[PDB]
Amino acid sequence: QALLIKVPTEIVVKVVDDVDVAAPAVGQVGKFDDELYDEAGAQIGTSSGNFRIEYVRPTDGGLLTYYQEDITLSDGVIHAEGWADFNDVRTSKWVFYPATGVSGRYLGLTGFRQWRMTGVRKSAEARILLGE
Amino acid sequence: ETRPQALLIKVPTEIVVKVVDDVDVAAPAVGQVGKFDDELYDEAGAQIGTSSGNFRIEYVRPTDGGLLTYYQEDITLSDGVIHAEGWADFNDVRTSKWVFYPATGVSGRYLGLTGFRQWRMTGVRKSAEARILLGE
Ligand SMILES: C=C1OC(=O)C(C(=O)[C@H](C)C[C@H](C)C(=O)/C=C\CCCCC)=C1OC
Ligand SMILES: C=C1OC(=O)C(C(=O)[C@H](C)C[C@H](C)C(=O)/C=C\CCCCC)=C1OC
Repeated sequence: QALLIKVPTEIVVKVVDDVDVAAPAVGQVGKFDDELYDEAGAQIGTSSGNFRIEYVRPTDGGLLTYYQEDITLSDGVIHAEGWADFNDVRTSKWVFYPATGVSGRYLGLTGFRQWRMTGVRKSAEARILLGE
Repeated sequence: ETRPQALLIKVPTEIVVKVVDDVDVAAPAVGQVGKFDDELYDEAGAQIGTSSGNFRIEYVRPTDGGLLTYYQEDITLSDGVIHAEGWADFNDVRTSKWVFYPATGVSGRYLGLTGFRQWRMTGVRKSAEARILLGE
């Protein structure tokens, strides 16, 4: 009924970007490819995605970025896309956005992709929380 | 099950029992607000809780003209309280699409759980469908 996939290690195996991490700006973009590891560190899949910093939120100066990604797990695909504050990304805080099970065991399931950067341009901790 | 890792609460009928608002649903604008009181029902038509909440339309997103709206509510289920708050696009609210924002268990069964509150309007100023999805 409800499923939690905890991913303590997510590795960024390639990223192409013109993001200035110390000073991000609207218009900056990234395309990335990740590998995902379970709680005892075997491979559970890959993600491929991109993002774009889109606007400055006037309430807090947030640098609102749109992410879109396909997470190919070993027992089904999951699509995730939505908004994140890049000021949270770069200060190692958690972000999240909707995820939709696209096939396999994940057919029918919807919920949320969560992650926090543990290593600039290199690693993240992630969760995938799903229900039916 | 003891100490589930993940937990889904399905709310197929959420009735808005009381709403006070100055929102023009046909042409919404920044500064408009509502306060709402809801009753939550399971698949069997039993009442599982209530919600007390408010919202404010805060800003216009330059991307798409989205009307970004900040929600906040206290959801009292019969077995504990969940707080939830965050951003939703009022264009989605009014065209009956799903919206969501973070949720945090505050007491009872939900203490120490976090996840998301999600809902879709099924009738403006009348009713919605909803899900609370939590993890530990
Ligand atoms: C899922 C990721 O969301 C990210 O933002 C990110 C990145 O690494 C960017 C592609 C590079 C950019 C310069 C950056 O933000 C760097 C640090 C974040 C590290 C990982 C965060 C998940 C992602 O993975 C590639
Ligand atoms: C879960 C709800 O979150 C809402 O925003 C809402 C409402 O009904 C508003 C309080 C009134 C506003 C004028 C409106 O848009 C009315 C309907 C929205 C969708 C229908 C119910 C979700 C909620 O329930 C009270």
